[PDB]
Amino acid sequence: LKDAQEKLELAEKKATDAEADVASLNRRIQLVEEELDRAQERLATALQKLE
Amino acid sequence: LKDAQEKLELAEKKATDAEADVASLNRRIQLVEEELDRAQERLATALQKLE
Repeated sequence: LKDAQEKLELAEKKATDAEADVASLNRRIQLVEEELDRAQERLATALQKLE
Repeated sequence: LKDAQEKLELAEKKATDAEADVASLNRRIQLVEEELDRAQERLATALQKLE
């Protein structure tokens, strides 16, 4: 049980770290997605101006 | 020991799944950043042609 508890602590710390990484990376994903959406809207407007 | 090992198993599974999610989100970040860069380049070229 002692070794199992120590491994539990290590695993939960690592999982929490990876969950924070998930939160940060998903925030980056959404922000870059919004920037890409703005870029493609600008591209559509540019093609309209070309026409 | 049964409870301790069950907790170990659940924590390890959660940490492994979180690591996989982190890797997937990071590769998603790089993919979306590449797409964003291409969109920005297209925007610049289109604006120049428009002018």
